[PDB]
Amino acid sequence: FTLIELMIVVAIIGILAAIAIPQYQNYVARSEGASALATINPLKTTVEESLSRGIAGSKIKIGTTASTATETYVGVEPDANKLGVIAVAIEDSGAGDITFTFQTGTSSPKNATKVITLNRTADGVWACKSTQDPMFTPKGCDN
Amino acid sequence: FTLIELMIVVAIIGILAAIAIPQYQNYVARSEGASALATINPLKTTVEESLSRGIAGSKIKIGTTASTATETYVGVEPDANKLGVIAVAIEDSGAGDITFTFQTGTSSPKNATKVITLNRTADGVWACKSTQDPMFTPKGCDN
Amino acid sequence: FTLIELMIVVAIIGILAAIAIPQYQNYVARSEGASALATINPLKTTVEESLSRGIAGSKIKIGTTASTATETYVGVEPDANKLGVIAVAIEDSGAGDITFTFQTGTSSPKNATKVITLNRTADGVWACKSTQDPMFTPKGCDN
Amino acid sequence: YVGVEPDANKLGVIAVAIEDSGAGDITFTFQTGTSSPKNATKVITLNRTADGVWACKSTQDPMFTPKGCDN
Repeated sequence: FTLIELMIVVAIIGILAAIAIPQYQNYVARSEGASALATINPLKTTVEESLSRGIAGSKIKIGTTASTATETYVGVEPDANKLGVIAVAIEDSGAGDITFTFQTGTSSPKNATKVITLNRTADGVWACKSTQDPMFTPKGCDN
Repeated sequence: FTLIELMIVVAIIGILAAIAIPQYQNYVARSEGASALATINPLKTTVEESLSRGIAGSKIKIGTTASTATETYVGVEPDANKLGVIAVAIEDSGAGDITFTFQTGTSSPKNATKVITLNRTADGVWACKSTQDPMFTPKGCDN
Repeated sequence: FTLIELMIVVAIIGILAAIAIPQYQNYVARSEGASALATINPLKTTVEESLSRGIAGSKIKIGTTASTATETYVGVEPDANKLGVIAVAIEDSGAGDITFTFQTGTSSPKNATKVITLNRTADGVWACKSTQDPMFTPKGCDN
Repeated sequence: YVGVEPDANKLGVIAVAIEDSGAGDITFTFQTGTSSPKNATKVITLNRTADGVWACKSTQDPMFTPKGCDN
């Protein structure tokens, strides 16, 4: 062994120890929101079916407790998605809101304690809102 | 040659022979599970299609033996993924379970002999479970 | 200067001239295959899109000659990767094969003149094969 | 099979024995017929825990132990 090889190796080590690293948080922050809505959107179909068939609101709940000719139970647990929690509460007058609240022990720091919501007016119009940042909100709701 | 250069080279060799090395097993242990579910999830689409079209269960199998107007064969071999083996067995009553068992001759030591499963209730609800550690289980199932 | 220092230096030189060197060929032989498949896998998406949209096979080629409403040209040159050459030839009946042939003037000696292939059956099943050694074949194909 | 003989280095002998559970230890034992008197019959070792942590130890004197292990 000589000093030339060792010095060249030391120099190449320092050269390699210079690669830059860009940001990688917005990607996950957007992927979380792209999944939350994709998971909590289909419930509108069951809500509309239950409201148009004949049964009134309130009885519409979540979980996995079978179904009957009076109450409706969509086949998803309130904590099926480990990213957050889902909550539904349809009033007797048809108006209601299905909300998804991000959990702090699973979701990302930016999307922590944030809430998305889909509301149904009394006449029968579906709107949606969220509390996340503008760049992280999906391309289907406001803020 | 002198003793100064040789001693400096020997000292620099010992200095370089001190770089620490962190852990690198959890990465592969999690990547294996992230691929297992991603590979064995899409079969639910074919299962639901076969159960809703008209054909009964049981006949639903795996492999590559073409298809007809009675039996269904999803286009994947039982050992397509070298990490483990897939097994499906839908009962005549619709209830069934698609399982993925990790092999010992390919999978990692931690994820060896572990089994993931996706079950379909009689009424028509999809659940999933696994036997891996909590930190290695994907963010879509329990333990 | 004395003889003690010179003899000690000569002895330390011989001592240092005894470091062993392990093998380092399998690493590159496996890295080449890990890159070949990673580069030539995504073409299946474009193949399936072109076969399901409406246009027939044959017209599907490679290079960079723009696109139109009849022919498809995936944005990669036949020699984009300097490790080998890519070749696609989809038949009119949908069946085809995308192959990657390693070049002798760039690839390693072990992975020289070897060929990987991804075939599409007539019914619509994707299989893959290779001609490399068992230990160098990726964990997604046979031999 | 790593491409090195168990006695490639004439200063000592190498020994590896990885258990089925992943835990193992790679050791280097200095020989008396080649190594120096001070570094005679001494053993260096690199151990791998079950979870996956690499540690190293030696039995040489403090001043002779390299700057990457304990004693």
